[PDB]
Amino acid sequence: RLKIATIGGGSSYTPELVEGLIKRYHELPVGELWLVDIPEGKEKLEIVGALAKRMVEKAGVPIEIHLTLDRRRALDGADFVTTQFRVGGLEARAKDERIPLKYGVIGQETNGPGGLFKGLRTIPVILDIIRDMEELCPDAWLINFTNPAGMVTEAVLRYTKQEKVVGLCNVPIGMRMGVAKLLGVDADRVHIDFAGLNHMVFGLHVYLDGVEVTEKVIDLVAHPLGWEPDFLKGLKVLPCPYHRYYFQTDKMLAEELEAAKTKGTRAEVVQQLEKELFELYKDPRGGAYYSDAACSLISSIYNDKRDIQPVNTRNNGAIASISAESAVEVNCVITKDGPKPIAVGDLPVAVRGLVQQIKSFERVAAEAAVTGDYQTALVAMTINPLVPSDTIAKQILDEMLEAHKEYLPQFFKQAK
Repeated sequence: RLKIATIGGGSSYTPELVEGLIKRYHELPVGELWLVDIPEGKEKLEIVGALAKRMVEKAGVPIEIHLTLDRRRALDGADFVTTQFRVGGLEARAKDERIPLKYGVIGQETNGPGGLFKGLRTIPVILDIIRDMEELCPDAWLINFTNPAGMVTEAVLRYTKQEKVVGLCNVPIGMRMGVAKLLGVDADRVHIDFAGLNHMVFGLHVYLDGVEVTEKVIDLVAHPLGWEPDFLKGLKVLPCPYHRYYFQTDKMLAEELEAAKTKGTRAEVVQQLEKELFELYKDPRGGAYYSDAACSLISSIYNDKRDIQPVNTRNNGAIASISAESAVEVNCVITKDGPKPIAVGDLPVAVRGLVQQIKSFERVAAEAAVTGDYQTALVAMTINPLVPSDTIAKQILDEMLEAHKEYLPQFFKQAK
């Protein structure tokens, strides 16, 4: 029987996870689910932890929900470890989204400066969790939701001996559901060869009942978002929503500026929503299907299903332009020995440059996250496609370094 530790127990999406485990309990004999968090979020943990208890006993499914702020207890003998935490909270995210806007640069949680700083905040903690796992549970799988999930995965591959790693993304499922709605068909009739990186993923080929309908779908997509039809038809593959930061950069910067000055940035909007939702969890959607994909992956691993899922894993040559050591997001066969990537060959020339830039970014950013080397951080910032110059790169870097002092132990060793 299985013990599953979830770091970031105090999260809004926690019910989605337990719901997932409830759905799959016949397949997944989860004996105990340990929900762990830190002192500064134990109200959120006890609120969602309690709903989780109602849900499982109401559904008559015998997972023991354990709540703790001591993750060594949760990790002790775990079979799977999931990460769904936010370092610095939504207030740290708000700084990521606001600071770069001043400079006329994209401010977003996983793209641009803010994705750099999210990585810098997150991976030190992931490196810590791995230190604990290489002892309390050296056999366990690390299943990472926590963002920049591609950069996170990269660091674990390069700076760690944890070969049992997978990164989840929710974009591929959104795209499958999108193309299906467009085609006016149930999603189980749609398959997509996904390839690229996390939040940097293309639909190279779309199939309907196993027969290729890519061109057909591309005609639909531009004609019923907001792609130039001839660009999309010229491209011959399906971009994900995150490609708008790179191919529609002016549009995304305008949205951000607008949001910042009206509704609030995404983190400020997410904050309002999160507050009026813990209040819902007090006594007896859209946003993310993350834990759905996590549950599918865990179940497939545990059961050796060998069904196909898009996940983040070690390339091992599935994409020729990407190092064998690096993380890619591709369709994989999910075995009990882990995800087995399906050969892609390489990305089309058209998009191969963009993915190589992001990879370059991911690799230099992940290095800076582990070393805390300032010059290295400045290079990461400067080479990012969304940063105009070295001058601006330094300005943002120095302001954000200072803004996130408390959450940057590799850069600031200080006070607690």
